[PDB]
Amino acid sequence: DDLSGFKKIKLGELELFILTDGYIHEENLISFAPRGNVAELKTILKDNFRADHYIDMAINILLVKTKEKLILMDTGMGIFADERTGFLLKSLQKAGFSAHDITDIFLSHAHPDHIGGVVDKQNKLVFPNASIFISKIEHDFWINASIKDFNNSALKAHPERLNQIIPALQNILKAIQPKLKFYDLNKTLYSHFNFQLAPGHTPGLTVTTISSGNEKLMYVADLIHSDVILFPHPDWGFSGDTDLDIATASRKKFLKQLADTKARAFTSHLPWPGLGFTKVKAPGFEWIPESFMN
Ligand SMILES: CCCCCC(=O)N[C@@H](CCO)C(=O)O
Ligand SMILES: [Zn+2]
Ligand SMILES: [Zn+2]
Repeated sequence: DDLSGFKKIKLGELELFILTDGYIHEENLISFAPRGNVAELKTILKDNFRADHYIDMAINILLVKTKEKLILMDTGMGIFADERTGFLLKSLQKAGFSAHDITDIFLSHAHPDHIGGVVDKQNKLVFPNASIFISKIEHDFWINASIKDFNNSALKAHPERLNQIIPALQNILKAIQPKLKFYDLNKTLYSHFNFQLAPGHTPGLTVTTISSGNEKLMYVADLIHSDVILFPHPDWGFSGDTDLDIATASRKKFLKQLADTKARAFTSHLPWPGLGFTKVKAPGFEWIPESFMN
């Protein structure tokens, strides 16, 4: 029952470690893709030799070691964990690190499966030496969030879970205020990191490019939640998108860019280790997972 694990890669002179928090087992395929066709969805799963009665979403986290810094990109379910999640720290330890080694956390967005790990059940910081970065748009959205904000979300069907989650997120944002930093979209951070917004999934979802010399890796976080469904059908959307239309536009924008530039991406929820390339297959895309020897 040990779902912890890691994979070391190199990006130029940088050492990167892919970590897992575990996974999400989603059995509601009707709601998975709000603008999709569930019959067609299930057929796509079967055609790729996947189970057709659930989708498993990974929780892949990126650890970047630079000469001066140790950066964690997202933190998993943490205080929201169930039996299948909350394995980040075990994975970090397997990779050879501990929580106090982390100098900076970059939050792609404030959803529970990304921000849950920044605090423990005593509401103390899990990574006591770490600055925690978030986009100001993302931070301010959740501070001010209310039901009307989800008018173009499938989530509006579910007020029960919104009234549970939103206060919890606000409380986490309150707790991390002493370490809280906001991304600067105009500057390179720590020589290797550049940030841009990809709104829709949440209003301030942030996509991070890691660069070393001419080598680049783009962490697209929750831009897309299924390799075999939402690449060919980006307009089918995802249950957790705050605004389905805006999320679809961001999804098409960055997938198109990855394809056009033949650039490698790292993803939060695609199958392990979440690394791969994107091709245009009009009017959609295809994910080509990276191949490894171990
Ligand atoms: C108040 C927002 C709650 C939605 C959280 C969410 O969609 N989390 C996961 C999906 C978990 O089902 C994700 O976006 O990847
Ligand atoms: Zn999310
Ligand atoms: Zn997520």
